Amino acid sequence: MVYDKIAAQGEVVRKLKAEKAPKAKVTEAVECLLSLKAEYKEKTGKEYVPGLEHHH
Repeated sequence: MVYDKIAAQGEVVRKLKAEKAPKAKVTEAVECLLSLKAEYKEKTGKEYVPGLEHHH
């Protein structure tokens, strides 16, 4: 029950927006979250759910 790249940079932005960062980067990660998760879909979450994944 783990997700590499998707979590990898997923948290990167999560930390950025937490410590106050640019939206451009936060959304950038949001994408890697939706994109990477789609690549992931191994056998745990299927299109893993990181945190943002294009959160509104």
